[PDB]
Amino acid sequence: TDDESSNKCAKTKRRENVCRVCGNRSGNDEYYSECCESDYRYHRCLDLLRNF
Repeated sequence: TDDESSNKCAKTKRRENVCRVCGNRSGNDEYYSECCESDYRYHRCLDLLRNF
């Protein structure tokens, strides 16, 4: 059993998808890692995925 201390993207599938989709939507391979960052960014990425 792992914790968020490892990777929030591994704590849930949606989290991993939000990061992958975020990079594609914005068109930046870097954005992918952004979502994996503190929730501060994770929530910011969801804004774009709002129109999923």
